[PDB]
Parts: sequence; structure tokens; C-alpha cells
Amino acid sequence: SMLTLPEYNEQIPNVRSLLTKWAKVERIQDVQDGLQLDVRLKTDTLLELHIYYDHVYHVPSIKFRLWSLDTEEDISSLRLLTLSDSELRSILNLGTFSVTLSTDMEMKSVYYYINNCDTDANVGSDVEHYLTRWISLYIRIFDLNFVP
Repeated sequence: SMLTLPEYNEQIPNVRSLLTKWAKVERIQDVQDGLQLDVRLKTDTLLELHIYYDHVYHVPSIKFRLWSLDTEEDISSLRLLTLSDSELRSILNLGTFSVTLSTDMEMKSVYYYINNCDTDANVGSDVEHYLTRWISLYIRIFDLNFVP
């Protein structure tokens, strides 16, 4: 893949544009390095989808974190969640895909770096609808009911 940063950022507002279709998406926020949305996997579970480009392979990446909304008192609180793959699959859809979960030095924060090393292999070279064919391709790991 040769999709540069300015090449993938050109379709940044294209991914979210379709991402809007997501029924779980409750919040829509863009960033200067991808996008930041708030997917509501569960009424008490929030999955912060964080998209970021990687010049490593010249392609976009995927990084999300599970959250646990706790309204014990009804303050709209939440707390990062952490489970194994089998448990992480209870919501996400890996199937044959691959993911890499790593914790921080403080072991208080972690992320779910989805395997996006060989995207062109799956997505392709179509730089036209890549950001779409990519997300819509990597979205099947979050929602198999939402086909953008």
C-alpha cells in the first residue's frame, strides 16, 4: 500500500460519513489524526473507536478500547474494561482476523490494536474507496449488522 497520510485523510470524512450508519454510534467526533467516535456496544458498555494512520505500512490503523458505563448512582460514569479474546469476541467479530491488545506501563490503560499490517492484501489498492472499503472492512469486527 502507498496510501499516504494526506491520501488517507482525504477520505477521513468519508469513513465517518458512512460510519454514521452505525446505530451504536452515539457520538461523532473527528481528530487531526483520524477520528474518535463513541460506539455503544452495550447500554453499560462503550467502545471508543480510535482511528490512526501508520506510515509503517502506509495504511490506516484501528485502535479501540472497551468501557463499562456504571450508573450505580446515575452520574453517567464509566470504566475501561479488559477481557481475553474469547471474551472480547463476545462483542467483536474476529473470525479469521487478528488483534493485538497491549497494556500501558502503568497497566491502567490498554488498547486493541487491530491487525492492519497487510490491508492492501484484504482491502486492496483501490485508493478511491479505500477508506471506505477499509473501514467497512474493519467495521465487520465491530458490527456485522452494519455494512457501509
